[PDB]
Amino acid sequence: AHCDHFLGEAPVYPCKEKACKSVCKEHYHHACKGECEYHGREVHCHCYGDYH
Repeated sequence: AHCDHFLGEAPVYPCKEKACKSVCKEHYHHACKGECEYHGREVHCHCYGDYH
């Protein structure tokens, strides 16, 4: 169980760090952390969790 893995992405705009972490658990139930990062031009909510 490491939160060092990306599980996927969550569509969160505007992307708040805490909201991202929250929406990530909605999409990916085994997600623990979510963080907003800019990729390209838009901000993506990256869902961290343990991939199993």
